[PDB]
Amino acid sequence: ARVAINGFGRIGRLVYRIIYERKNPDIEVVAINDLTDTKTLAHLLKYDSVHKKFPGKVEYTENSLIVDGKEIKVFAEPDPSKLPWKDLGVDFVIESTGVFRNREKAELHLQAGAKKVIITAPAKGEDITVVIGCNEDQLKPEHTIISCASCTTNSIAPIVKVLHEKFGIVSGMLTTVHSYTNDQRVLDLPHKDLRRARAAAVNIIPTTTGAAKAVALVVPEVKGKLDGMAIRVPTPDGSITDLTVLVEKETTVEEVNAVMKEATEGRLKGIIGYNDEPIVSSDIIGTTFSGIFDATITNVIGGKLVKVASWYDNEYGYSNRVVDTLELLLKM
Amino acid sequence: ARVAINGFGRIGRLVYRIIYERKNPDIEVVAINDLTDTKTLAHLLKYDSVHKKFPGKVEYTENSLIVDGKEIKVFAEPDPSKLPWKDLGVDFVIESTGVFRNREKAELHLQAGAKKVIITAPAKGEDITVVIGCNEDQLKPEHTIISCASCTTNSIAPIVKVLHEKFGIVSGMLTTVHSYTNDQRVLDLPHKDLRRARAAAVNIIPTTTGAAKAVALVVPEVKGKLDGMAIRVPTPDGSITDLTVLVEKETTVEEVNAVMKEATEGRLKGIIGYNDEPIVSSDIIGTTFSGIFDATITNVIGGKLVKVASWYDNEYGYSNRVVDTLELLLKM
Amino acid sequence: ARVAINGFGRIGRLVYRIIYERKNPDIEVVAINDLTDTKTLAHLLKYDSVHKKFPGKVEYTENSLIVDGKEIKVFAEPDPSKLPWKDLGVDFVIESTGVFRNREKAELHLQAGAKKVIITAPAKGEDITVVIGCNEDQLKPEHTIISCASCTTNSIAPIVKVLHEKFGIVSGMLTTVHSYTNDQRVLDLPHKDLRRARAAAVNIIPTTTGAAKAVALVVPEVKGKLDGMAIRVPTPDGSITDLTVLVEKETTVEEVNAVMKEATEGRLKGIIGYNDEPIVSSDIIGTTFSGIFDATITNVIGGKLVKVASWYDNEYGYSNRVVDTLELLLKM
Amino acid sequence: ARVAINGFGRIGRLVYRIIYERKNPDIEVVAINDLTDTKTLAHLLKYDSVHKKFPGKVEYTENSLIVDGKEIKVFAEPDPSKLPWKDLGVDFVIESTGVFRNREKAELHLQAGAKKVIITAPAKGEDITVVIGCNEDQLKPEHTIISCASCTTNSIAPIVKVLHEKFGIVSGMLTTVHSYTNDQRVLDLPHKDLRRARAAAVNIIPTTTGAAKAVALVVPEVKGKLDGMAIRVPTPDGSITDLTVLVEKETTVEEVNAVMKEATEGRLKGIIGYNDEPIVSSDIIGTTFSGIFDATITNVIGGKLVKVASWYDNEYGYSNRVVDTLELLLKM
Ligand SMILES: NC(=O)c1ccc[n+]([C@@H]2O[C@H](COP(=O)([O-])OP(=O)(O)OC[C@H]3O[C@@H](n4cnc5c(N)ncnc54)[C@H](O)[C@@H]3O)[C@@H](O)[C@H]2O)c1
Ligand SMILES: NC(=O)c1ccc[n+]([C@@H]2O[C@H](COP(=O)([O-])OP(=O)(O)OC[C@H]3O[C@@H](n4cnc5c(N)ncnc54)[C@H](O)[C@@H]3O)[C@@H](O)[C@H]2O)c1
Ligand SMILES: NC(=O)c1ccc[n+]([C@@H]2O[C@H](COP(=O)([O-])OP(=O)(O)OC[C@H]3O[C@@H](n4cnc5c(N)ncnc54)[C@H](O)[C@@H]3O)[C@@H](O)[C@H]2O)c1
Ligand SMILES: NC(=O)c1ccc[n+]([C@@H]2O[C@H](COP(=O)([O-])OP(=O)(O)OC[C@H]3O[C@@H](n4cnc5c(N)ncnc54)[C@H](O)[C@@H]3O)[C@@H](O)[C@H]2O)c1
Repeated sequence: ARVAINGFGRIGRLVYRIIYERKNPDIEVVAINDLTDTKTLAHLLKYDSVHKKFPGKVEYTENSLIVDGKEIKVFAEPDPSKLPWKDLGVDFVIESTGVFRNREKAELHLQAGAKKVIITAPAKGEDITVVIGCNEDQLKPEHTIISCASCTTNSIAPIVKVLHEKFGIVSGMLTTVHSYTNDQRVLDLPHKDLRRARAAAVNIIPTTTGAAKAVALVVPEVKGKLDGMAIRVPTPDGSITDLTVLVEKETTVEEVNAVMKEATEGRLKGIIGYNDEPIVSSDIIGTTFSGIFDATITNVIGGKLVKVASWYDNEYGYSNRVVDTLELLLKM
Repeated sequence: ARVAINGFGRIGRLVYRIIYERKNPDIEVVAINDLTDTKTLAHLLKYDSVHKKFPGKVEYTENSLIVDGKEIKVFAEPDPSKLPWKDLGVDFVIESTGVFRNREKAELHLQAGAKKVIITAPAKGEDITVVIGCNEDQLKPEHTIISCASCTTNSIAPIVKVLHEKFGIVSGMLTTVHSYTNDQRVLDLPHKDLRRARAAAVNIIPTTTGAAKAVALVVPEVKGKLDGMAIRVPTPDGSITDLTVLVEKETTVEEVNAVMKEATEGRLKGIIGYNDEPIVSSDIIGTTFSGIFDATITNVIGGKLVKVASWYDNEYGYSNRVVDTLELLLKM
Repeated sequence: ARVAINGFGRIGRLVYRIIYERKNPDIEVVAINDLTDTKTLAHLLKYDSVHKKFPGKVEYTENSLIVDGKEIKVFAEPDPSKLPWKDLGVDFVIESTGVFRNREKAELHLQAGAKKVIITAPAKGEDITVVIGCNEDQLKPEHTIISCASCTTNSIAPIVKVLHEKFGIVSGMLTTVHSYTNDQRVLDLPHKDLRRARAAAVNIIPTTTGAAKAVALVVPEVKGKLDGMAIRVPTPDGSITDLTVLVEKETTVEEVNAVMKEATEGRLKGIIGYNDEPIVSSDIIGTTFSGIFDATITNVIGGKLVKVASWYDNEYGYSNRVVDTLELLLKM
Repeated sequence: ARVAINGFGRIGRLVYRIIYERKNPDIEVVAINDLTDTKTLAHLLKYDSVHKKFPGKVEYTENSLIVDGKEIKVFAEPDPSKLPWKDLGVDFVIESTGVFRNREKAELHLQAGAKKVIITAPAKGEDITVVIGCNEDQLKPEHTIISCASCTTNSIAPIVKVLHEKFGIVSGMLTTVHSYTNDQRVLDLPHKDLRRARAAAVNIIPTTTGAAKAVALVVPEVKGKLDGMAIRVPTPDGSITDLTVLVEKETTVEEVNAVMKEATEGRLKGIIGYNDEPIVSSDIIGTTFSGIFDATITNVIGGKLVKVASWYDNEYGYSNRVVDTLELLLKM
């Protein structure tokens, strides 16, 4: 399968690295599109402020990138419809710019010639939002516009599902203490959200989270029961979802932790990790899990109010899931 | 009343500034004790990384500080019992070192000659823990060892009280996204708490909060119902308490916000502020409130699960309360 | 005189706050143009992450800001030629967008009807670059497109003049340890400068400084003898210029300091401050000086190689100079 | 040879991790002494905020660390004279506590039974200060109390030697933009140095550097010609030395670079690296070099005033040199 990445930013670049690291024979990234030159994309791929140096040899010509001797065409076409997908024989497009999340816009890749599109964020009018650990068995070959939801949703949806199935979720609220992203501002600058307009590394910033409504999409049984928010803090990568749910059946920290441990060893293996050590955010950077269930934080008040917490590398854990979904598509 | 400050650190210094700013005729700070020289204390009082320059003229001799022409004796006596309180005619001592929180240790000031001691943190074996907005009408002249609780407790106890009185609190959990303090570490260094041992400005650090058990002390009706934790983040000052409570009577965001607004205008006036603007942490630095109720964050799920959030300048808001308590003592 | 501010960003906003504080009757700010709406501009004017809350009352309508009952029209015109300067009766325009630095662009404001334009950055094709303390006396009424140079130039040029005057300059190099700005990035993102493309708050970033060339524009005598670079670091505001200069006359630390103190009490009074206390960056935020000579850093080796440093609030010290220049055009 | 590490801090821990990575058979680390317990030392060895997880398996008993099945005894003896070096058969001790820098203190390890002591900082009364790339050939078997100087000295001294060699040095000044360290403070707290007393992560802090004097210890020829200072900034690791030097011979940027590249491919191979890409601090974390010559910063004005810069991972580049010195004593 020939793959194309639209938007070689934080997610687009890490998705490429992961693909390069996996060495899957059936996945060939043939093109990369952004709004800049090959020199700049080469440099940004090579050096990373959070994730260290790219393992491979990176070179560039005026029109392409050369990674370990393989040439990848680079374009700077802000309009997806102008992209030579059809000509390049492009099968799947990873939509990671952040601006083409509506079905109408994403559809432009299919018009330009690609078969399926994966939007690396919550979407509007998509065929399906797939969160591995929740509903990847609903994906069908007829789905062309696919969404992988947000990082916070992947960090907690699989956990919400097991808690619901074991104790029954009545009401619930999550708060994600999240690192800043390129959607924020260095210093106070205009932005649609007046809080995200404020200096990123200087403030504790309450704002919104895609997880709020996305979880109900993958775990329908919980629709209308959960809500949430985000508090962006001065860390460049690494987050933690703090979930408080009112459950139906009585429990204990001991039991909640045991069911989770079971899950991470089984159905959730490699998706949700299990931790019982006093770790901090810098310790989870580079992990591939969608979330790491922190057993040292589990708490129950009155047998029914329970707090559970999930750590996650918002950039890396998520990109891994994007590549998994891409592999899912190789099976149809 | 002649007052003495033991521990001229972040809290000790701000308490002095506030006292200096209030210009209360009946409060004379006659001594300051620490573990350093007058030159260093003079400099630290004068320049502050978070709160700006001290308004007054500060000078120093080998044995004292001279603020606007008034001399304040300075000692470097690590043992409170050796302090010349009796001789100096010291009435009230502000215990702000952080190491004399047990009744036995605090009692040393009374042995050295002072009448009453105010511990600026949760205490052990104290006569009374007073949180203004919750139980300042329990303070009696027979109380010599007084505690003002922690900053997080003052940020939320007054709010917890009104919520309980209006809707009835069943179960509840709070999480405080808190700035780092001098109890943490610049870079990974030994500490009793393995998470607080980690680099302060580089990590999202879950840890403990004094508010967890201190709230039940001032609002007895809620004993055994609330629990909580802290997540220290890379900001030098400014915090927010995120409380999620299961309430008895059905409500709405509209109602919860209205009762709070009423309170801030009444009984809680000047203690708990009310906000409905999209502010961030840097905007609350320098406020005197114990907490600022953020109306833009209030949320209710299923008429009974409610989230309320309180902002606070953990250094300044709290020191103001310490001075208020000191004034309370002038009335007996 | 009627004034308009083009680009209500960090500088644009600070210039206005200063104009408002000075209460100069001969200055009426009648228009403000940016690229966003009034609600956003009102919120950004009211709250600041570094400089705290605006002293006045701020309201807004669909097309104007109302500060203390006075109305300022607000436009969102990215093309200066389409601005109604002629109709608004705009005499002077403060060009602080950062994108209209060459004469061809700056002129669009004149074409639109304004009389004089002050660019808050180095320019190309300007009639004069004026650095108060260096060449303000070269300002002629015929000057129509004026530049105030950059903040680093203003922090060190007046000092360079004096030093050259007293000991004669042979060669010199300056390095400014500079707070980050909005020209930088939150996380690794494309930028012309590949170093400024990197995560601003987590890297020590070598880059360029507009003072490398501009110093000679205002102190012609040192033309071809200086050069410099910048090192952007993780602070939101506050910078320091480290100048190492090879002088002609034999000196001593004492004489350089004495010569500078002399200057700051006379000719450079209110422009360059004098310091001899061990202060750090947070201590100089809010200062009106262009630079604060730090006597504690002065060093001379071989009686001829001298080091001097100048602290400065890159946003606020500079904006005061922008407003000073504006006041100069008032007497013409 | 049996080795003991006194002070398992940033350097102590890194020196050990390197020893462990090199797998040198002639080096057996048999003891580790600090001021805390095994559980804390084990946790701090395992997780690192800057350098990531330890590669091996770490366990602990009440009095020892067990790494990959090997046991290291752990002591908590603040007085080196009371350490059982004689009984443990300790040949060499790595003195990394930062408090036993003078000969009188360092000797307590010899009194306790060790043969040779390597201090990881500038010292007083040492037999020799050795900077590999400068004077390692002056190390004699008779040397018993050795110093590896400071990280800044190691980053620039080898370069100073070469430059002096090729163009002759007349005068020079260095300024290192340095990451903060554990000698600093989280928030304003007493310290000998009134500037280092300030909040480490929120200020640009001028302070001292051990390279101001030490460079001459290893390059005697430049004795009395250099001086320097430090500027501590809000980064956890990564530093850069900015050297402005007045040379004797007329040069050009090209020749200085060529001369340095030459050196790094030969004599300084593996000690000083060569760089010509636009890298930032985060890019040099994890490097083994003492300094990385940055060709993109080299500048010469007047054919004689030259600027050169050297990047370095102050913790890790230095520790590799500490272990290299240790390996040198092996051939004696
Ligand atoms: N950063 C995270 O933690 C994270 C995690 C999960 C999902 N996401 C989502 O993935 C998407 C990408 O976010 P990011 O953090 O990588 O952002 P980013 O801003 O670093 O990357 C956006 C990239 O796309 C490019 N781009 C923008 N418009 C373009 C256009 N019209 N055509 C082609 N290229 C264009 C930009 O130049 C940039 O390089 C967003 O929707 C985001 O919400 C981000
Ligand atoms: N910082 C906050 O947000 C905050 C808020 C509320 C309460 N508190 C509490 O107030 C107390 C002080 O904390 P802080 O943040 O001001 O800390 P700090 O570490 O800045 O201040 C402690 C000061 O006391 C001095 N000291 C320590 N031991 C001494 C001794 N034996 N005798 C005399 N002086 C000694 C230290 O030199 C230092 O100057 C702590 O219990 C803390 O928990 C802190
Ligand atoms: N920040 C400092 O320390 C500093 C100091 C001295 C000078 N300057 C200079 O001042 C200028 C502005 O700097 P800043 O730091 O305030 O930047 P900034 O990005 O905060 O502000 C730029 C503002 O102008 C607006 N703008 C951009 N394009 C526009 C257009 N076409 N029409 C109208 N408005 C538009 C943007 O929305 C933004 O609000 C730059 O030239 C900069 O080099 C900055
Ligand atoms: N951090 C760097 O970049 C760097 C680089 C080169 C050299 N150094 C030098 O290395 C030394 C250690 O520096 P660090 O940054 O690792 O500091 P640090 O504070 O992390 O480590 C010091 C360690 O030694 C322990 N210690 C203190 N007193 C002790 C005693 N009496 N007995 C036994 N152990 C004790 C402390 O518990 C701590 O773990 C200092 O001299 C420093 O100047 C630091």
